[PDB]
Amino acid sequence: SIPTVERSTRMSNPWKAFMEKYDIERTHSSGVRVDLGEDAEVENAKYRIPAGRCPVFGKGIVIENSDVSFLRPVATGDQKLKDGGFAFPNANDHISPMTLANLKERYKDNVEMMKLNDIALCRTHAASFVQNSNYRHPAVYDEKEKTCHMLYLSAQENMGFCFKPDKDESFENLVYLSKNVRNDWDKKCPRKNLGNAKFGLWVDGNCEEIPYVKEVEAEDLRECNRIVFGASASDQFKSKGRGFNWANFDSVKKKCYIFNTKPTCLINDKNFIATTALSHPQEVDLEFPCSIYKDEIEREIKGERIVLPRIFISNDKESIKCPCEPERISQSTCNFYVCNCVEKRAEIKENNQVVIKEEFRDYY
Repeated sequence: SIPTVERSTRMSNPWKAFMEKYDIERTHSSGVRVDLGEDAEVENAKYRIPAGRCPVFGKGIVIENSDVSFLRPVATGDQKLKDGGFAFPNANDHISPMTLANLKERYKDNVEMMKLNDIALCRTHAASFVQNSNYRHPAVYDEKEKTCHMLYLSAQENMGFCFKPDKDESFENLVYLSKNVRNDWDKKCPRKNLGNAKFGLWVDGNCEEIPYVKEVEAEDLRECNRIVFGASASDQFKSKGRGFNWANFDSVKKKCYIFNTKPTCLINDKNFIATTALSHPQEVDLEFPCSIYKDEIEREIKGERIVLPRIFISNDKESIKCPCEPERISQSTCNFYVCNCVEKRAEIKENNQVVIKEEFRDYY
């Protein structure tokens, strides 16, 4: 009979589906700055080759003391060595470079290949050239010129020839593509930076600051994005995508904060933009998913026994059923309120690990 309201003991995270694409270790799973994640036996010899499953936006190779773009064919037969780039040679063109039109005509009678997005079409094309080898060439797609370049050299860094991977304005429309990039990278992989947001850690019902980050000066989002790229998982020893892959850029204080633990939520903060090593150097989506908490609270609700979820933030402050006044979050563009005065069952300990508090370990 008696109608009741209580707080759930289930420890959830409403950000799980949204945040999967930012779990770089799981979704990309190889180096980002330098990706040599797979091994290949080219008949009797031994090679390392890019294996990452996500595209890397804006990445190119910088040839030290040179004016040749790495997108130029490799130096062919005779002719001065590295008077050229990294790309596939001459042949009779026919293979590389190839415009989107050219790729569309080549594969017009392929049903499945015709369904691919442009980046995925370029990727599929490059990875089709060898015969029982997993040695396949990486590609660079130029989104500006709508051109696919197969790369002949798969190495990315030779320093201390001489070259290194970087992100700069000249590479901004380039997408660097291992042979393993997901055809559905638009759903599974980072691209746009997230404005009005910073990365955080979900701690029993609210998204909290990551305590251990490295702070660096950065004038703008592009610089923050370049710095996190320089710091990110490097196979130059297989990283398996583990590294300083993520950064929060404070656009008011002009600081970049890089960290190496996957984020599990976002904090809504109007001063911040959240970026990764894989992400485009400039594109920003400003639309925070404001309804994320309210949707979860309302879904759990819809005499009665109401069990409220462990969600202590929302744009509907009464919905939380906070025992004190919820705090209005000044930096929120969603007008979030937070109930600080509730029992917490998890905490952040060193190395940014979220653990159940000692008091609560038995059960859980």
